[PDB]
Amino acid sequence: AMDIKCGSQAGGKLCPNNLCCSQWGFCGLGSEFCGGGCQSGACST
Repeated sequence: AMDIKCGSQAGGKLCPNNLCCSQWGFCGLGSEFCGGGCQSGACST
């Protein structure tokens, strides 16, 4: 599956597209990526 990483896991790199960097460092959207612990991208906080 798609498994590109970013954030704390990548040592402070962003997603290539505007995706939410999850808790686990992977890019995506919705409550599973942006919903709490969102490191970079389309995050609320």
